[PDB]
Amino acid sequence: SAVKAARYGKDNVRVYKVHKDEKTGVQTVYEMTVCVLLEGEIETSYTKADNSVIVATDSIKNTIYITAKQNPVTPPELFGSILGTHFIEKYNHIHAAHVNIVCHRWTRMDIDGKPHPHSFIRDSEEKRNVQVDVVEGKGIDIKSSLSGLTVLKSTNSQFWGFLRDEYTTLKETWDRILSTDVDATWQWKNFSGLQEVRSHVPKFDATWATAREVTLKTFAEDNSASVQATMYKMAEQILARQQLIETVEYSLPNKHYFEIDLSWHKGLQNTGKNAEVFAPQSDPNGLIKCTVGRSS
Amino acid sequence: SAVKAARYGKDNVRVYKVHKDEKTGVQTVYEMTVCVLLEGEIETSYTKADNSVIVATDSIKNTIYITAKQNPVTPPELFGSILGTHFIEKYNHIHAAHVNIVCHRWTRMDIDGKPHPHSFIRDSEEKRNVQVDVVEGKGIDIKSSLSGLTVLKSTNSQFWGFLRDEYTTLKETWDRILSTDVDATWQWKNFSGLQEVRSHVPKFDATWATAREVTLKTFAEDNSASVQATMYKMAEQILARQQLIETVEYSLPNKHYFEIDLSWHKGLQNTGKNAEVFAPQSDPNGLIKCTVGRSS
Amino acid sequence: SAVKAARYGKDNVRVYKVHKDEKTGVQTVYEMTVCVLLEGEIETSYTKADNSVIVATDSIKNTIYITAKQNPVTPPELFGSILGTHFIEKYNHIHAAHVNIVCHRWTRMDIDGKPHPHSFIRDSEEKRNVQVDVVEGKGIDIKSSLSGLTVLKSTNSQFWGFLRDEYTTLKETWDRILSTDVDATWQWKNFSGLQEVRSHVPKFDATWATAREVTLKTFAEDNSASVQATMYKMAEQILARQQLIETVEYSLPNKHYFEIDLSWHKGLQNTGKNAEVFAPQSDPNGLIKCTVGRSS
Amino acid sequence: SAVKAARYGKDNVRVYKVHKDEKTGVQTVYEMTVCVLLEGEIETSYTKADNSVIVATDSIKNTIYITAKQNPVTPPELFGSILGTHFIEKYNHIHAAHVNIVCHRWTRMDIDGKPHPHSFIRDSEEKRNVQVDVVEGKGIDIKSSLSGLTVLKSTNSQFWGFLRDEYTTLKETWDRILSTDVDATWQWKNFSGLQEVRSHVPKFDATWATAREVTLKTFAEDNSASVQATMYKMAEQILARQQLIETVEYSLPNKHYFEIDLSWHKGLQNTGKNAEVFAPQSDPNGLIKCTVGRSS
Ligand SMILES: O=c1[nH]c(=O)c2nn[nH]c2[nH]1
Ligand SMILES: O=c1[nH]c(=O)c2nn[nH]c2[nH]1
Ligand SMILES: O=c1[nH]c(=O)c2nn[nH]c2[nH]1
Ligand SMILES: O=c1[nH]c(=O)c2nn[nH]c2[nH]1
Ligand SMILES: [Kr]
Ligand SMILES: [Kr]
Ligand SMILES: [Kr]
Ligand SMILES: [Kr]
Ligand SMILES: [Kr]
Ligand SMILES: [Kr]
Ligand SMILES: [Kr]
Ligand SMILES: [Kr]
Ligand SMILES: [Kr]
Ligand SMILES: [Kr]
Ligand SMILES: [Kr]
Ligand SMILES: [Kr]
Ligand code: NA
Ligand code: NA
Ligand code: NA
Ligand code: NA
Repeated sequence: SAVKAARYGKDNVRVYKVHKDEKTGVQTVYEMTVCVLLEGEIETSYTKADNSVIVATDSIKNTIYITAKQNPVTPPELFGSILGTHFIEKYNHIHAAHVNIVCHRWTRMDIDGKPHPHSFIRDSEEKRNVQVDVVEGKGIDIKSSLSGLTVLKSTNSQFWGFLRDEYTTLKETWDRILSTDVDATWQWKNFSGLQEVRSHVPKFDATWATAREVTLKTFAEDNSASVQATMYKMAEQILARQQLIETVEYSLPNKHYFEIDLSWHKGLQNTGKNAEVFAPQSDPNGLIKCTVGRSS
Repeated sequence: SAVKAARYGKDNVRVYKVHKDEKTGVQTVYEMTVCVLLEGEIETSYTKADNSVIVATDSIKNTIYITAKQNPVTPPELFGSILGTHFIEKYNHIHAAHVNIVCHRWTRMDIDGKPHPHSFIRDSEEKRNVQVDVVEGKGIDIKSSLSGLTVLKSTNSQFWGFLRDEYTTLKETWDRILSTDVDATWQWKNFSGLQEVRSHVPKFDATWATAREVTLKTFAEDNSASVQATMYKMAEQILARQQLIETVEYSLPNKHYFEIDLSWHKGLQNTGKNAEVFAPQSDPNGLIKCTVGRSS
Repeated sequence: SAVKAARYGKDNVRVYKVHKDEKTGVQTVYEMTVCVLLEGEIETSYTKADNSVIVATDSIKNTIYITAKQNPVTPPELFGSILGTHFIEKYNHIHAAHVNIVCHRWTRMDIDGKPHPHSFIRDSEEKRNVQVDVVEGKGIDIKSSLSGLTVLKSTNSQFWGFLRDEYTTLKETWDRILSTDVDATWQWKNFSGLQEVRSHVPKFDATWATAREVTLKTFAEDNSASVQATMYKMAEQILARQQLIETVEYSLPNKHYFEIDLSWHKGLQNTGKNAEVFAPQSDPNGLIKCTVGRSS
Repeated sequence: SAVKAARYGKDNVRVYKVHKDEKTGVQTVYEMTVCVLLEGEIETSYTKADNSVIVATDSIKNTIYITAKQNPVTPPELFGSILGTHFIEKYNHIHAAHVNIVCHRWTRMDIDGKPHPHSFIRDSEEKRNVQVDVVEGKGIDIKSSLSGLTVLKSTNSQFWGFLRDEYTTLKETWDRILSTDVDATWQWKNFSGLQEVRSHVPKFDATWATAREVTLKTFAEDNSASVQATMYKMAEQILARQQLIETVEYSLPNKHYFEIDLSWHKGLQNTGKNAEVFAPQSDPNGLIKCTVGRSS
């Protein structure tokens, strides 16, 4: 036998950082969960009990905290790039660092219509994420995403004209509920290293904001033919707005809301145009995925 | 042996309802999870296999949907009261109905600064809940709550002057992080029946909004001596603002954010006044509870 | 305003303990999650910012670990009783201690048919729990439970003869699936204090084993008329077998498995006697509860 | 813009099947969760609102149930292969089917030492899984796995001789707790189609049983130098025992159990040889991964 692939490190490292403006009193907080996995000349830790090649996972955890102390933690694309670059530069035998960051929302509270200097609310479980792959001699591959953005529209969704055969029971509809949890990922052009990531820093927050705005406005305004057709419109608009993105990927559940026929009970009309009360379905769910890139 | 207590019914009944203004095109959505448990002369279903006394749980589920079709689902205090009253009135041998409702957030989207007529976002996992106990001959007992309201303040929290003995290691602090998930419950005066609940309908949404506003403003502005002292201030303000509330209860975790001593590493200063990077603790957590009522 | 009730402490305290027989090499592990909440003359921590009456939650956490070091952690009824008694005896102004323990399974591995001396498997998420209320001058109230015991039987469950009216759609059945997650609680006679709990120590493990055995054998062998009728049989048998139990409570979901009519597809027969493939329903679920005590 | 990748289908399809031996009365149950995602000439559903190329996700769900009615659901490698083959054969324009199956445990109950004919227990949340990729013209790629197998050993784990630099605080240890949740995957040789999968049917259950037995025995008996070194031993043994496996992958968290220094309290000794009480850590966790194949 031989090791064909290996990576190891620390997962689920919770990190908070505060910035304090001593002049204004305004404080700003950042909270994330971090995973760092390393690759390199480590096969003998697996095959020969050679721990000399292991940077302990506990040490990786200490390094995450030290890196957060000494560097900006925002945008997360930069933090990830700094952290991954640290490992491949510090350790000769470490050749790749895989950094995953989940950013948790801490939105400043408005109290009596004024932003509060040091109080925050978790206004949803929506996340901003990065996957940063720092590979010695191959640069830095960044995927940026938003996830857990839960939305519903009560009309202006349709689904008709699909294939009908002996496996088909679904009725065509010209007016349904559409609800999803948005997972949207944009894949950056390969960066040569940390300097090139630093040169694009303003683009990270701006592209996240664009992706979010395009997703919400497209969902709200598209008279949707299908999840497929609506998600493609979001992806093509994000690509048009950031030339430094190669691809946009959506992964969208179709969280079904079923009509309830109540006609058995006193002739109550609760279907088609009279549909008022629905049964949200926990499972199963449609799952629709696309990766969109630029045409030849 | 004998049955000392019994209740049975349907849990985890997901319900959506849409209101459509045909004149403006504006649609409004409501989504909840409902549990209805019945009590009454049902002991023989347990002791004698006598199913004649059972209103099937499936029938209870149908009744929830039919009730939502025929009645307002808001405020949830009213919906619960209607649903519970239905069971004790319809079935001679059913003497109590216990209705628990969790309301899920569907906040109207603003698109290009204008409220969208039929698109919604789940802006957090914060819930609005009710527990409605409809008891034949004893009226309607309502507890209203907000839950899952996750907040953090980065300063203006203290914890000193607590008991110190041979079990104590905790350092006194004059400046810490305070973060919690707010569970706040207000217990209404007993209502004689559904008519009295209907007579107070406007008070339900207003008291929820007051409870939420008092919680946020008190959390943000109190230079907190303890979770205990801050939560008591919230409870006393809500009681002062709604005479139809008998008690206010808070249940608050103290979600600890620990300082990280980095002085072992190149003399980095990250404690006390220099504390910037913290380790959020998933467990354990403080848990602080109060029920506040009006003084003799 | 005034404090009507208050309790505070530490929740989600994870504890592991190992016993090592130095003579045989056999090691035995115990793992739990502990919550301790205290009550007493603590209202001024809430009303006056008086932290002098607070035994810090951090100190409560230290005390749990110290208590586990100095005392047996099994049976959990004893551990809870020791821990709660410690707080009301040590602190004059603490008058009650509420101790909740969840015990996690670590079952010794059999390797090549021989019990391994120091290797363990989590053979399910079933828990053994206690709720121990130690109240100064009123003794020790213990509820013992098993929870998360997930079972299914594929026949020998029925449900017919229930009430049928204009809300009823459910078909009577003489052969269905029954599946549940068992939550069973036995309430002990009040104990005068820790000495009386110690005097009954062997009864705790034996009564848990009896409750589990009665639940499994009754579920497997009862040709069930209803969840109600089967759970009552379990409760009455446990009461008959331990005179030191006052009540037995079950809380049982009816985790529905729905037939799937496939007759629309090539006349496939998959209902009634031909039912082979079913759709397990995640929600809603029946919820059936009983408390059984001894007859007058 | 253009579609670079697309797949869509139904996720979280819960399926139960019962086998009834009419001669012995013995019933056997199977329960799974299924996801089927299709690929093919479907880009115009995304780009042109052309639903004619969509096999509705609802139809995919019906097909899963119909396939379970007409075919064995065990081993899951076979079921997945049948289901995926159905889609690429039935629909000319569908060129790949991605089938993921999670199998839930329903272990026959022993009542008074005899196997019960129709009663079952969920004896843990451990899963048996498959990922079956059926690709028109490229055959069937199967990954088989076990997951959620939670184990702990109380000694005979070590971790010393790792890299020590200015980021390192971890103490070397010659005797620690090791606990993990096992995720083990074996990748089969490519199969040409469904006939070749059928020709290997007995190997699927046998290889799962081998993987499980090797994992447990290796964990229990290895005096472990590291997670890395122990997992490699498991992988090399599974490869040696099934020539039809190309690779074995483990993904293992190191679920840390920390010593608790109690020496501040009455000089209690609870570290090193005297360590009895530990604090299980929920996060962070080490995460160790290997893919092992056969040497050149
Ligand atoms: O938007 C949709 N896409 C699909 O592919 C589909 N299948 N069923 N319903 C559906 N809705
Ligand atoms: O606000 C607090 N209350 C307490 O009771 C406590 N105990 N430790 N820390 C604490 N913080
Ligand atoms: O066992 C059952 N009890 C009930 O009360 C019930 N209601 N629907 N199905 C049921 N099954
Ligand atoms: O088994 C281990 N492997 C590692 O890579 C490691 N790092 N810290 N502790 C560890 N334990
Ligand atoms: Kr952070
Ligand atoms: Kr969408
Ligand atoms: Kr963008
Ligand atoms: Kr609703
Ligand atoms: Kr608070
Ligand atoms: Kr209020
Ligand atoms: Kr323990
Ligand atoms: Kr039961
Ligand atoms: Kr018992
Ligand atoms: Kr199945
Ligand atoms: Kr391991
Ligand atoms: Kr194997
Ligand atoms: Na390197
Ligand atoms: Na009645
Ligand atoms: Na006392
Ligand atoms: Na095809």
